[PDB]
Amino acid sequence: DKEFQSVEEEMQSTVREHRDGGHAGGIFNRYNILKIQKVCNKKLWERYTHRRKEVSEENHNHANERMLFHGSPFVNAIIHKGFDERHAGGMFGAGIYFAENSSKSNQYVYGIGGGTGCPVHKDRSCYICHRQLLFCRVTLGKSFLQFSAMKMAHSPPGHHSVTGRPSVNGLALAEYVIYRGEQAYPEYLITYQIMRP
Ligand SMILES: Nc1ccc2oc(=O)ccc2c1I
Ligand SMILES: [Zn+2]
Repeated sequence: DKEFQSVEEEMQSTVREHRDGGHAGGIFNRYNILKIQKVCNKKLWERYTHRRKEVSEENHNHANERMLFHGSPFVNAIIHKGFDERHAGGMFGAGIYFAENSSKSNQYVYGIGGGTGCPVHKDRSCYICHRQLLFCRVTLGKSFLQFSAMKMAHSPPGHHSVTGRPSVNGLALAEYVIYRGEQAYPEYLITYQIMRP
């Protein structure tokens, strides 16, 4: 399957060396991809496409959709109930955060800063336990570009998302923030392990 090889390639090629030396997400240069499942939730898909059409109409007939990663200990709840801003602290406030680098999303799979790592071994660098990440369709619409912390409750006026851009004093890598759960669809569920270098 070419569609699934495309997802594996995005997962592998977007890995970066992290500033925390692997503290949050573990030490690795690549993953062992175990499974890639396409999520088919009709109710969530229509909530997503309905919002996407509204955003496109408010953004010069352009949804500004991107495929982005999301790491969370609550992936199962997300694939069933969708993203939920009511469950959203954060550099850009009360939003739902996505990354274009899979290894950045991997830092959130076991909690903020990697939490205490895997449930079985309490290891943020566990090579044994299988992890899950989502590869999502995200509607950014008119995205507000920001470099420094800007604690928002909602998108800035006239905007549909916030894009955090890398800066000397700030972010190492980009991040994308939405403030309405219906602006993302959890399209692929990736089951994987981080691999020992
Ligand atoms: N602050 C922040 C930045 C990036 C993130 O990427 C994810 O995948 C999930 C959560 C997340 C968070 I909270
Ligand atoms: Zn483990």
